Parts: sequence; structure tokens; C-alpha cells
Amino acid sequence: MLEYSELYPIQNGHRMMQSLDGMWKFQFDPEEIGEKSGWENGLPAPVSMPVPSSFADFFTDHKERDYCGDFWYETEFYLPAEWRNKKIWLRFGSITHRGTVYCNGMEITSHEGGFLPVLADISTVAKPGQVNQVVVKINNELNETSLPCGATKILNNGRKLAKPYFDFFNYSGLQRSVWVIALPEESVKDYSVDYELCGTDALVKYEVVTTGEHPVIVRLLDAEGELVAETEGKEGILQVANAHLWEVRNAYLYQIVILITDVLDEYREKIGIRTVRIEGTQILLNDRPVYLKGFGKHEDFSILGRGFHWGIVKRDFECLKWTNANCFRTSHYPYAEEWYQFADEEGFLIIDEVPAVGMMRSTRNFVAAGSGNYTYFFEALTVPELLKSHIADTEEMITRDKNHPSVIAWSLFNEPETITDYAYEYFKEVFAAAETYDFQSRPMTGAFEKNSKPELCKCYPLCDFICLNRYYGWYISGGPEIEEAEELFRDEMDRWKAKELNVPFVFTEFGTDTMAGLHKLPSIMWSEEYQKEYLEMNFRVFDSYEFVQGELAWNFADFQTTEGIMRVDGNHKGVFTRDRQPKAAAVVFKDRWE
Amino acid sequence: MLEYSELYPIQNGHRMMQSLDGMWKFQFDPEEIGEKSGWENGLPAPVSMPVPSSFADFFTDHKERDYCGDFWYETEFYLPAEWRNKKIWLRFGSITHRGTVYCNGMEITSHEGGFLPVLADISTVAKPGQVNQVVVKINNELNETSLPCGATKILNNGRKLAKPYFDFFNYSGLQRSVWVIALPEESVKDYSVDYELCGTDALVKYEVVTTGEHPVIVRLLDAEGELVAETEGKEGILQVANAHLWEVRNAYLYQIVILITDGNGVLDEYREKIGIRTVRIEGTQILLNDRPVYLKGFGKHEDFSILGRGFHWGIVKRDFECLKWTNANCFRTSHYPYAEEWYQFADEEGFLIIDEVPAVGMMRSTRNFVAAGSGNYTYFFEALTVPELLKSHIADTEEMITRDKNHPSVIAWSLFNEPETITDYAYEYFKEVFAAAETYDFQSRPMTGAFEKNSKPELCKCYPLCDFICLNRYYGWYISGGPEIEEAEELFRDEMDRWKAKELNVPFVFTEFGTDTMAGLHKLPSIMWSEEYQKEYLEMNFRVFDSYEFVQGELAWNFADFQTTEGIMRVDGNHKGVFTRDRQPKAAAVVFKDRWEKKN
Ligand SMILES: [Cl-]
Ligand SMILES: [Cl-]
Repeated sequence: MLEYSELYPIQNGHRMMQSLDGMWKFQFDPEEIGEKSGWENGLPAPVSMPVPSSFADFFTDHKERDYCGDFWYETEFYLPAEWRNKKIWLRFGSITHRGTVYCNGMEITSHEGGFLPVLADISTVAKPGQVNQVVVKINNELNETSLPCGATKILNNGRKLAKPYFDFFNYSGLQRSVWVIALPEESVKDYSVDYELCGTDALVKYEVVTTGEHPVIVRLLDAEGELVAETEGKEGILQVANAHLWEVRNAYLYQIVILITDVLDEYREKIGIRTVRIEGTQILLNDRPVYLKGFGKHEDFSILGRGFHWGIVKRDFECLKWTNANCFRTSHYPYAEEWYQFADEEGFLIIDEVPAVGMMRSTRNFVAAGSGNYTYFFEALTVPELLKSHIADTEEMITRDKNHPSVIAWSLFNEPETITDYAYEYFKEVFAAAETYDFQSRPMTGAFEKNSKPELCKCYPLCDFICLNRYYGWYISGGPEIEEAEELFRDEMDRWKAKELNVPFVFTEFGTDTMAGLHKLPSIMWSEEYQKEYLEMNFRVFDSYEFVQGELAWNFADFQTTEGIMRVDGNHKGVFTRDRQPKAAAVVFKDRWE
Repeated sequence: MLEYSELYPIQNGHRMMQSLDGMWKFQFDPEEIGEKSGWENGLPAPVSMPVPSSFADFFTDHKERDYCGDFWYETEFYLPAEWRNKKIWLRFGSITHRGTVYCNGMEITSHEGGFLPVLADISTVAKPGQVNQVVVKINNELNETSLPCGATKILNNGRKLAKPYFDFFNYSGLQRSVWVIALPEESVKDYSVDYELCGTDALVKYEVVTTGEHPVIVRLLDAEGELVAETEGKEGILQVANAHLWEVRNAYLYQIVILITDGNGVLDEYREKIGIRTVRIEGTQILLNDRPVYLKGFGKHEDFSILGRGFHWGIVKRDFECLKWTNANCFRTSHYPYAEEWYQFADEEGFLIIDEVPAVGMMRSTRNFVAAGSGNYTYFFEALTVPELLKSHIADTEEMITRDKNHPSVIAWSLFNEPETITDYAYEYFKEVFAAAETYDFQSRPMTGAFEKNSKPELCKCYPLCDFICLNRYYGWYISGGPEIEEAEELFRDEMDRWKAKELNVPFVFTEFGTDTMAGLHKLPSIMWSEEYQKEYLEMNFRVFDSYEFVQGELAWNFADFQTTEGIMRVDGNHKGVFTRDRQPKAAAVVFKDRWEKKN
């Protein structure tokens, strides 16, 4: 279990917080001489770099956009003098992909994983009342011992080029907000809630972790601040009579309030009373079935790359609502915590995905996810280091996101090898670990490439429901062969039906690249009309199987990828353009999903 | 003299700040009932709204995008206990266009002007160690008594529709960051610096304004932190030996430090970075640090996909990397003061700025870009609304100058863009604006504005007031375009020959010239709207500029495609950008890069 708290920062009497967002100093370190040359003390010749954002798309030259290797940030903040006697942490929403944090010259901690928060305890070096310095050494290379997976090519000048095993640009930097926070010396470290429904009434079971021994009181407030339940102890049950349940696209948020007393700490968070259970082939939310309708997405916008902005969230949610979606998948990595906060208010359902993408050794991975070629990926001697990373990223993800009502499943892989017992052994461990970290035991899943065929795949028995990525009519029998493609699709769904697994299937990826404004009569692959015809055919197949309980189309919006001959300025399978405007097919979803 | 400080917020022991950026609560008020119905105490049915951002582009239906009238924002912040016995202010970078601030139920203050900071003293109503509430009524209508000017149509169902007299979309709301801050009870309110060059040495003349009577000392620190000058007094001269001047695209910044002292103690401390440099017009020449400068760059807009005018540092970083690749040294803040961060960063990068008050649309026309050369006068400055418009024009000027005057990057004030000037009612109007501006600026730096074609040499009455003359011309586009471009050139030269013959002996800058250019539209031979036509229009206008000794700058229109109100002459905004709205370059962007690499 973890040496820090994953809880979002708040500001009350006992807990303080100050934003470090703004313009930082930035400098590339291509010869990797920073540590030995005093950069922990300040950067020798930096530039200005916005935070949060991704560094790549600001520059005007290739070597800098495509930089791969070591690079540094530095900034300076004044701590209020009133934060003596408090524990003081730096909280980075993310450090992509790995980094060591230095503060006032001292190395505080290093982290691996570029999509989950990083906590640095600077209590012993922070100078309250004075100006303080923070310096972060970051690395954005890809390998097969960390997620997401890939490789690093050295070119003739010795400069490094990222060669990912995934299909999305390797944005990196400090992409999410950065805080400095003050906690009490005895503090709430973690807590977990589970829900039971008793007719109209409800139980909120909870457990609490603290950095101390003092008694804990837990209060639960309704939307208007009035009290509805109170229990003493670090373990308890809250009784909410005539409970107001969090519903799909109709949220109700209670407020939990955790206290440590003699009052030493207070933590407050919005939660939603709802239950998630798989009965047979159905997904039950509050004991009634739900059908998932929505999109795979990316944290991706012009200029900012993966940088968080609230304006992107607002628009992306006003578009999801306009299509009448109810659900999205945080593909292929946990998002910024603000996305889940807002999903909670709006009643969207989230499949939360750990970044286990790239577990097949292929640099053009999307044509290759149906080629039939096994890459011997889980037979290699780096696999134990990889497994340790994957489990640690699952643990940090679940701890961070488990108390959001919108999060209803965990996706623990996208398009890996599953056709050999080497991969069963691997994934069995991962699921085992995820089952222990989630106090609610909500459904665990992953998304399968076409190569994980019903006859050969070893891993679908680990899944509570099964997610399929399928491109019938695009990478398989596309264009004039599109009727062959429908058959082949039905052929496979027939074989899955024949297995009588009695579990739900969700299509988590299907789509066509579509250039906005390419019209052709008759339609051709890449036009707007072909996208509509494609979707109308996948819909017919989905609607032919009682156990298909969900469609998450790929993608919500055009996004940026590694450049290559099959990628025309990124990936054009969006239903919206990258500036968040709808292609002709968005209307297809809107109508179907009403 | 203003009842508050325009000084950007800092965080030291004496001064603390807290950001309120985030999701605020938002609610439209089409019936205009919020105050009588208690919205000052919280909104009844809100939705969430990013701050900073313009609200318009988030929504999916026209009624909300095109909303005009009253609308309300609300949030809640915790004030640390330790801020008892401090003066506590809310500081909005901007409230667009007018608004009334409420804090814990109480009307604190009102403000008119959508593009400069709003300061609201909440010291008597703030509750430290408790959670506090802010609520703002905003109105984004346009009128003829405030800037920028327009009108307001009432549709048949009672809906208000904005009808601006300007060519940009009427984005509005809380478009810039918002802070709550704590100041000392005796604080630095204001300061001003002027400079004189003394060979290897330099003088920094200054003056400080405080809110009490304890004494001031002023320190000056070089770039590396070391003390290079010190002076007691609220008015002084700092003596910098072996000064590092601030130079175009080669910036050096000192830190100035202003203390209010209680003998051996410190009451207040303010620090800003500044840059020693001098600006002077000598004849037809624009002298920076005693050498001539040719202005090369762009008129810009605070504009970006989804965010509207919302401020983001990444828009800044990208926009400056593009300006550097272009080899520009200049830009004008058309047509309103920008977020302060823009100027802070121009100081680090050494760009020259022309700072523009929002005095645009002073001529009644709703399709006003076909009408800046039409020849039709609209009696704009004889209306009885004009004395009110003058007062808020001066008020915005004083507020812009007080805010921006200490940036090295700011070399001149633009006080109008394309107004009617062919009339003595207009001379009498602008004599007052300029007289006002002269007083608020401690550096008496150059004042100008930008003239439409309508303001001909023989008819214009306002160019005498200008230390240099900015022209917006579109010969080869709105006038005599496409096949007739040969004629557009002779017409252009004929106008310039008349300016020449006046022998005014002042510098002329071209602040607008451009062609709508659709990215990707290629024609051989070229046609108006093709990328090829943009390049040729430009090569033509450069030949004209270069024929006149007194032309000393060229700011092309626009850096980037930007959003306007819609209509038949506007294909999803304005397409005179040299870059796209997503900040990639059309073919005429290298025309600039090459010309400007090889100028000075
Ligand atoms: Cl290059
Ligand atoms: Cl509509």
C-alpha cells in the first residue's frame, strides 16, 4: 500500500493549497548532463513553458517537437509563513512519463508512470515564509518495462526518436495542474465507500485511513448541506433513509465529511449512492439494466496536446449530451481528475482505463491488430518488471478514482496478446491485484483486438464483461467488400454466441477514418457518407445479439498521432473534428441514442 | 485619479493572492429579474461555466451562443484565517462588458468596460477562516455610450441580439483569470518610471503612490539579483552605472522593488520587472534607444477555438514562437487591451507593442468593413450621446495607461481605430482624449490611431493630433481587387503622393492590410481568396510602402483567422489571417519571414 495520499486537494481550516500553474522554466537535456552539472539547483539556460500543457506543439522546428529523452522544468513559489508545523507536499497531477522531483536542491522522490498524480513530501526542506524552488527532471522515452509500451530509436546524430507501440502522439511534459499543499500532522490519508440498497433506503459502508490514532467521525450531508447520517469509527455504516440515488444522466451528490477529533483534520468529497452489478448478460445500475452509449476519447486538443483545460471538458460534455450519449471510456490512460468530477455532476458512466496499451511489439499497431502475427511478448525477460509497473499503475488508478460514482468498470488492457498461457499468467496476477484494491469489487474488463479469436484466446474468462474492438468494414473487407465484412462479423459473433458464456459484450472500438468535407456519391472509404454507411451496418450486427449491452464508438474526436503514411495529420476516426464540430455521422448517433 | 490599484498581483509576506479560476456557476437572466429575486445571494438554477473563458462557444444551440443581455456568475472560496487585518480585494482581469460585483450578499462595486481589470474592496464583508461567496451580474449589450460601440436589436419574440459596429464576434463573460488578494493596510497603489540615456549609464526617474505616509525606499536589481541602485523618497532618480538596455528582440529586465518602511521594518513590498529603453519620434523616424526602428509584425486578436477571448498561456507561447519564426518585432493589441500576461511576455521576448484602447466602431454601420472606404458620413459625433461616450473613452484610456505604462514593450498608445474624422465635431472630441492621455503617462510616449480610407488627406481633421499616423488600407481587396489590381496600385500611390505633398514630416505606419485567404484554395492564375492572391497582394503593397521614405512600419492584418459575427461576407469568421485559427501558416506566411529577415 502507498506511501502517500491520492486525495484531491481542498482548502479549509486544516488543509491549505496553492497553485503552481503558470509559466515555468524549461530546458532540454540531450547529452544527459543535468544531474552532474547542478541543474537540480536551477536551470542554466531555460525557456518559458506553460504549465499545464504538453511542450511539443509550441515549437516551430522538428528536433524540438519530436524531442525524446531527458528534459527539465523549474519554478519558484513563496510559501505562506503560516504553513509552519503543517506537512507540506507538492502534488503534480501527472509527470509524463517519468521524473525525479528536486526541491530547494534536494531530491524528494522519483515516479514512473505518466498519467497519475505524483506526491512529493517537502516538509523537511520547505522554507515557510521564504521563496522556494522546485526542479523536475523528466524523461519521455518508451520501453517494454513501463506503460505505455514502445521503443527508442537512435538516429545517426545520436538523437533519440520515440517509436511507440501505440497509435497516439507521445505527448509529454507537465500536462496537468500542479499544487503545493499543507496538511495537518495527523491527517486523513484515504477512505473508501461501498453501497447497498435496501428498498427506498441505502447503506453507505465506509472505511477510513489516517496517519494517526485519534478517533474518526464520519458525516454525510445531502445536496443542500443538511445532515442525514453520522457514525463514529474508521469503519462504519451510514444509514440514509429515503435516499436520493445517483442515476444515469441524472445525478444526485451527497457530501461525505470525515473528521479527526479531540478537531485535527477535515476532508470533504462529493459521492453518489449507486450500485453496479453484472447479472447474467446485463449491466445493472441500481438493479435495473443500462445500455452503454458513447465514445472512446483522448485527452487531446490543438496547441495544448494533453494539457488539461476546463473549457475542453465543458465543450466535450455539451457534445456528448447533444449526441445523447451516457458513457465514455478513458482511453488509453486515466484522465485528469477534473473529468471524473464533472462526470459525477452530469451523470455519465465511465470505464476507467489503466495505460496498458502496446503489449504487442508493432510500430504500425492498428493494421497489425488483425494481421495474425504473435510477437512473443509475454515470453520475454522484461515481463516481470512490466508486470510490477502495471500492477502499480492499477493500484494508483483505483485508489484515485474509486470513490467517483461515474466509474463503473476498470479496463486493465487495450489490444494485448491473449492467445497463449504466458499472457494468462500475466493478466491473472493483474486482476487478482485489482480485485484487492477496489472496496466495491466493480466489474473488471479489458478490450480485445481481432487477433484474440474465440478459439485461441486464454484471457476472456478473467473478465466480468467482455469488451471487443472490431473494425469490420475498415481494416477488414472495407469498401466494395463491405457485405463480406458484415458476414464475417456475424460469423464471429455467432462463434461467441455459441460459447454461451452468459456475460455482457460491449463494443469499445469501431469506426472509419473520415476526412471532413470529403463527399462522394457513391461513397468511398474516407468520405463522410462511408462513415454513415459503416455505422448503420455495425448497428445491425450489434442489434442481432441479446448479449451486446454496449456500444462505445471510436473516437469522439480526431486526435494527433505519430506521423506516417497511413495517418493524415493524426487519426480521423473522430465523429467530431478536433475543434469539436460534428461530421455527418454524429447525427446518426444522436438519433439512434434517443 | 482611480480609486484602486491596477498593479498585477504578487505573493510575498506583505501581499497574498488566491486564484478563483475553475468551474463557476452560471445563469442567463433573459427577463432581468435576478436582483429583485435575490440572485445576489446565489443563483437558483445554474449550470457550470469555466473561468477564464468566453461562454458563447460551449453551447450547442443558437439561443445560448447568441445570448445578449443580463447573465450571472457565482462561486465560493475559502479565505485563510491569517488574512484578518489585511485589505482584501477581488481582482477580475476583465468583466465583459459591464458588471456589478456582490460578495456575501452585498453590492460591492460596478464597472463599465470589458477589457481592463475590476477591483472590488470586500474588506468589510469578507469572512476569513470561513467560506465566502462571490456573485457577478454581467451585461454584454452594445450601445453608443461605451466602448466598443454597437446597437441592440429586439427580435419578435423579445430576445436581444447584439449588432456590433465592429467586425469581431461579441464574446463576453469572465474571460480572464480572477483572484482574491490581501494587501497591507498601507500599500503601494501605483508607480511610474521614465528613462534617460547617459552613455554607458542610465537614469530611471520614478514616482510612487501609497495609501499612507510612511516613507518609501526604491531598490533596483539587475537580472542576476544584485543591487545596482537605491533611493529614498516617493519621487526620485535611480542611477544605474553600466546599464543593460532593453533592446528590440534582445531584452534585458531589471527588477524594481518598492518598500514602505516603518524604520527598521517593512510594511509593503512590491516588485515588478522593468526594462530601460527610450522612445522618441524625431522627424519621420521612430527612435528606440536613439536608433531608428522599422516596425514589422501584425495586428492580433485574443481569439482561439472554444475559448473565445479566454486567456491561456499556451496560446501565448505558440503565438510568440510563430511571431519569432516570422521575424517580426511588433504587434498591435487590436482592438482592445489584452490580458496582462501578453505584455509581461512581450517584455521577456523584446517585442514592441502598440496598446489600443477599445475605441472601435465610432461610425454607425453593421457591415463596417465595406464601409471604411464607402465615403458615407453618419453624423456620429454630433449625437447627444457623445458626451457620455467621451467620458467612458477617457476612463478606459486612463485605465489602460495606468495599467500598462511600465512595460518596456509598450512604445505607443493607439486611441482610435477607424472613426469618423472628417468633421470638427470629431476634432473637438479627440482633442480631449489625447489631452487626457498625455497626462496619465509619465513617459510622454507617442500617441496615434488608425485611420480608415474615408479619412482622406484633404478632409481629415484629426491627423494633426498624432505623433505618428497609422493607416488601414486595403488597396487590392476592398478597393479595386482581382483583375483590377494594377489600378489598385496606382490608386494607392496616388493617395500616398498626397500625404507626401503635405510634407507633414511625421512617420507613417501601416496597421492594416490583408486579404481573406482560404487555406488550401489554389488557383492558377490566382483569384481573390486563393493563397496565391494573398502573396501577390502583399508583394504589391510592399512595393508601395518602399516608395516612401516616411513609411516606418508595416503591421499586416491579421496574425490569425478569427471569429466574427456571421453573415454573407464572412465564411466562418475573418480569413485575413496569415496563420489559421489553429496557428499553422498559409503560403503568405513565408513571404513575411523572408522580407523581414532582411530588413534591419
Ligand atoms: Cl527545422
Ligand atoms: Cl438550436
